[PDB]
Amino acid sequence: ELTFGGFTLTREGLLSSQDKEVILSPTENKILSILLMHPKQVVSKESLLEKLWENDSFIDQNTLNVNMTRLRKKIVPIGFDYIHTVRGVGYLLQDPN
Amino acid sequence: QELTFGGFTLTREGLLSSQDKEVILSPTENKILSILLMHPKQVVSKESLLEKLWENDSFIDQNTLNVNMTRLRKKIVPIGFDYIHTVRGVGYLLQNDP
Repeated sequence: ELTFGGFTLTREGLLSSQDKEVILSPTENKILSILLMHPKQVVSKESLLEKLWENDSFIDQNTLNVNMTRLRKKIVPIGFDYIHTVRGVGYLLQDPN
Repeated sequence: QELTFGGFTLTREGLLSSQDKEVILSPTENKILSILLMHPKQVVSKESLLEKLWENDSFIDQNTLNVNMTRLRKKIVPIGFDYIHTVRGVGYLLQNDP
């Protein structure tokens, strides 16, 4: 499993912490997985798309945009507010502490 | 992907796809179907399915299993995966497959 800040992501797409859970689609799962594998690193949109293709998610950039938005809307409510937008660059997974 | 049966493939992330159609399974639905896919053409009792779920990080009870099994079948039967058979009082059976 992938872990970050007390959250665990399972291969089937369960993200959980404490008594909180959300279920991620395969695309949402693969996006979050890539970020969890690169904590505290700025991941450009191009790099994220490349890594998705590496993992058999052959989506385009608008699909990536939509799924990133859906992902964040899903996981912020259970306390995973660690994905930051870097305007014009990409994303950064980082825990303020 | 890798588990496959009856023209369908199940990815680890929960995508069940045929040549024509696909559906996304919840983690519990994924685990249930995976257990049946790993025991094809075998009768799997409810007790056995439950313990195997409990041996793979699930925490549901029998009544929540029934709801999940109904929800699973309502997701996958419409895309042509009608291979889960109920055996009254016994359990479930995954089975040219008919």
